[PDB]
Amino acid sequence: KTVVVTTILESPYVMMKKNHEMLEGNERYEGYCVDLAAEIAKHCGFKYKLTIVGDGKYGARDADTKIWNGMVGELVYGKADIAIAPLTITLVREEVIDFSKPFMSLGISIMIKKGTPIESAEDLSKQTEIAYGTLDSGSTKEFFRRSKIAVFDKMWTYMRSAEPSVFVRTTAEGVARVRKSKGKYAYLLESTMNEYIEQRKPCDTMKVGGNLDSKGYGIATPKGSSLGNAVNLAVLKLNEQGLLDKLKNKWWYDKGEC
Amino acid sequence: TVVVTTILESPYVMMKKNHEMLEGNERYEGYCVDLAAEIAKHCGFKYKLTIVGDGKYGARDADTKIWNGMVGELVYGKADIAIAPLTITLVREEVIDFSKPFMSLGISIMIKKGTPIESAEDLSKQTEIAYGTLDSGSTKEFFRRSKIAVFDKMWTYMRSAEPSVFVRTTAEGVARVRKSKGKYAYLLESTMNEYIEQRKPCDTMKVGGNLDSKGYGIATPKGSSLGNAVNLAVLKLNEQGLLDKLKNKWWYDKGEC
Ligand SMILES: CC(C)S(=O)(=O)N[C@H]1COC[C@H]1Oc1ccc(-c2ccc(C#N)s2)cc1
Ligand SMILES: N[C@@H](CCC(=O)O)C(=O)O
Ligand SMILES: N[C@@H](CCC(=O)O)C(=O)O
Ligand SMILES: [Zn+2]
Ligand SMILES: [Zn+2]
Ligand SMILES: [Zn+2]
Repeated sequence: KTVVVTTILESPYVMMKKNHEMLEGNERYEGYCVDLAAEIAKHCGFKYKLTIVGDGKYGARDADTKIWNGMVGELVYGKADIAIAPLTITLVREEVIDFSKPFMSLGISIMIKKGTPIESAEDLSKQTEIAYGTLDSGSTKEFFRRSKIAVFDKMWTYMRSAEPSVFVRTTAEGVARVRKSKGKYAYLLESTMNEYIEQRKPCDTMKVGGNLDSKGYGIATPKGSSLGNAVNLAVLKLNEQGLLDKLKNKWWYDKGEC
Repeated sequence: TVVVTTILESPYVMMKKNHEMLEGNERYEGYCVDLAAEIAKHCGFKYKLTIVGDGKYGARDADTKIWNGMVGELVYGKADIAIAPLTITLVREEVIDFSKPFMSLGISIMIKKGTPIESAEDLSKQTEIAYGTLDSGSTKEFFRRSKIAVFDKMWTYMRSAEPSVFVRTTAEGVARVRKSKGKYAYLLESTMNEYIEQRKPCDTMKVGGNLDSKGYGIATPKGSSLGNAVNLAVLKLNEQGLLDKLKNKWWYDKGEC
């Protein structure tokens, strides 16, 4: 049968082609995860359908209703067979879905508007003039929520009670907030997305300091799915054959504008 | 009692200065010694650290198809788990299970300071400076299997080089760089390279970018019940910042250069 692939509109992972309206099915999209999905399916020998996650979310469990939203929810509730997206491997998610070995490394990082007097998470935590936040329903927000590290707990105490909200609905909203806030907003996001934006016009943002953590994106499947084993072996093969390195260069650096 | 196979490789597992008056697990120290203690505490098991008998990581003999090293100890039922700088590879994942990686690394170049080499391309385009890798390891297999022009050229040279450019242990490779007056460069994992760069006599250096990007995983026999719990422990330890704390403790807080 045709494998239902859940994914998310996040640059440069998955984007609508400029002429998408004249195209059909998988042909409407382009990006790192579109190329990776095609390679995994070809190596595993399956037909697939890319579907954009209905709620536009990565995946979090609602504290009250206990329902998973986002791509994680699409896998948990049987709406999709596999997630091929910049989906972070986390302990809470691994308890409900399976992940392949990581296909890409990343860490939480700081995005500033160029010229902002901030060099680290410690600098953000020790001041009040520059506001800062994260994506409202992903792994970055959960990292701060759960952190027992002094600087990060201090950052979370501030973010959770900041008014108006420092949290954003999408990466693009966070980026637009940095760009329009004249250096008064810094955005906390994954190093991969931060490095991509730093290489795009208007070239007015920058990644500053080291990463706050070290983790990876994994291809996700429903718990105990038969696809899990084959997909993990495909990620290992593609890494060893240099495909993953070739795709990162194609989507980040080969088409850099700065 | 869980039998843990591991390897004497700095700063992962090392005999303590006073090992002779110490017994069992207490004889050893290092990143993987601290990691084994953390995993066992979180998973609730007793364990015995045992050093791999042949001193190898693990490769399959082309003729007999027999696995050696820590991989072989798991395959043949001699050990329950491997907690070591054991590279996750496709050929190994076909015979043993690996947790998600607990540490990242790439193949890198070690030179004696002042050696006129900046990259793998520089090594491949000359003959004055010899270069090699560790035997029965994933670095050697990377060059053996590579279809990338520079790396295939490097392998063609290394496989036929006389005298041999390959070494039995990392320490032998490091000692060869140090004694060869800049005429030998060693190809090894960035983790081991960065550790040696921070140790006396401070005469080596990591040069250029990494040739690949991969990780070390905790390994168990295929279908072992321990695999699931150990993978969850690695994810928890990463999230708590314990993996970062151990890397800092063993590499940079213990810096001599
Ligand atoms: C054999 C490979 C498929 S792999 O599983 O090693 N993944 C590689 C594919 O691209 C790059 C690398 O991704 C990684 C992504 C994340 C990590 C980390 C784990 C724990 C950390 C800490 N603290 S950082 C390692 C490797
Ligand atoms: N990759 C993240 C989304 C982005 C973020 O949280 O910064 C996730 O899987 O939740
Ligand atoms: N970590 C490697 C050994 C070192 C090397 O090959 O450079 C392995 O697991 O085989
Ligand atoms: Zn392919
Ligand atoms: Zn602990
Ligand atoms: Zn033989």
